[PDB]
Amino acid sequence: GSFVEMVDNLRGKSGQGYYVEMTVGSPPQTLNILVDTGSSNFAVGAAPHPFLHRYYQRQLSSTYRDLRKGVYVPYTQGKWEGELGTDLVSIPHGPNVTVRANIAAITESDKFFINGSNWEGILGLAYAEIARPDDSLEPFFDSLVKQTHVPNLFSLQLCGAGFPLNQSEVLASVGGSMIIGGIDHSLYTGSLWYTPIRREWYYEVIIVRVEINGQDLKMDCKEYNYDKSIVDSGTTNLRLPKKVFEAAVKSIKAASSTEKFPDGFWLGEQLVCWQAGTTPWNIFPVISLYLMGEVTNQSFRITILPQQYLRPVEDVATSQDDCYKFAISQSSTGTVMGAVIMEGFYVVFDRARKRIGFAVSACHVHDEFRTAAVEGPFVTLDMEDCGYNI
Ligand SMILES: CCCN(CCC)C(=O)c1cc(C)cc(C(=O)N[C@@H](Cc2cc(F)cc(F)c2)[C@H](O)[C@H]2C[C@@H](Cc3ccccc3)CCN2)c1
Repeated sequence: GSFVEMVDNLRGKSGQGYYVEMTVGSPPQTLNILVDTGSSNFAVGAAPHPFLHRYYQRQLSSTYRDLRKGVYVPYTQGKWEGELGTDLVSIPHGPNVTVRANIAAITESDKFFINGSNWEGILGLAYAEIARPDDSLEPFFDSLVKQTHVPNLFSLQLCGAGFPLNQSEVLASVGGSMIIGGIDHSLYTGSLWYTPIRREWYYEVIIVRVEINGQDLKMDCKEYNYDKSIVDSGTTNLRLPKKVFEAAVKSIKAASSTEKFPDGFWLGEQLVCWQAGTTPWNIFPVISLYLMGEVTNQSFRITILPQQYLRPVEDVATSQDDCYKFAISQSSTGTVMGAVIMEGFYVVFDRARKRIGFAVSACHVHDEFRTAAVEGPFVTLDMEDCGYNI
């Protein structure tokens, strides 16, 4: 591991998001910031809010510059409105550099901030094409690269605990690593496999085959990427296109048929509980997603365990049972490889080479009988036809 200063710099959990500490302004104002590969705006609370115990105070920064422009960002979830400006930004446990970046000062929000998440802003790591108001508002990472010698690459190790973290525990626990400008080899086991970034807007990829316990879901591969497939640390669940979700759930139910679960469970709404330590991991199937490789006609697969797709939650009675929610949801906007999927892997966002790498995470949760995997190569034909065109 060659980036010790950035190892273990993340905190949080899949259900509330993973955040990194950052400073804004002069003198520096410390804020916790949501790491989001699914959007492209850097924004921070800048006014009192019931869920914020701190916020960006522009009048206290000598380096604050007002852009005299409003900004509106609607996510799938919530939304916020703010005021554009620029200021000096640093990452304490990151590259030892300070850059001038665009910052949206959040003045109004709805269903955006999360009670108890301990974060006060968001770091959109995707491309300018999806930045608001438009692509002229340079994303933070683009600024970082243009202004310094930091390599145009970052990598994420999101670490799920495999069990519930109470409010005090989640504040003291290491939630992962964001390596800015490199790849730290102590964060994964095995080899890194790369899939092409199809287009530079979201981190878009192409899925070419899906298996549930080795059984081919057998859908036209174009269905898996309808209307796109993205890697998104800012969304908890693995979200699948309506038709794919319906097929996947039918197959996961069939594989786990020795136990009957209520419809509310499969809807990702209600928790299921087992007596302490008795969770029947073995009755649930592994899920394999095959991704386009960098070599013509070649693919590789990433395999996740139910320890990734079943999300640990505290029992509504705080008892001693081990409880979970089904972390796979239907989508109307394409496949979203969310945080619960990223928890099984070390993910390399290699912007410079327009590719995303996957390797088994040194912190993925598993059991003595099964482990997550990244395996290849597989001969796969016509993978370009798996991509959706509007
Ligand atoms: C329930 C609260 C959020 N949450 C738990 C904690 C992560 C989720 O699992 C979740 C669920 C759904 C259905 C959507 C999003 C969602 O919209 N996430 C976005 C980031 C986010 C995190 C939060 F923490 C609260 C929020 F407002 C928002 C992400 O950028 C998402 C936005 C999408 C819409 C978009 C497109 C282009 C540009 C901007 C936004 C595109 C895919 N990425 C997030």
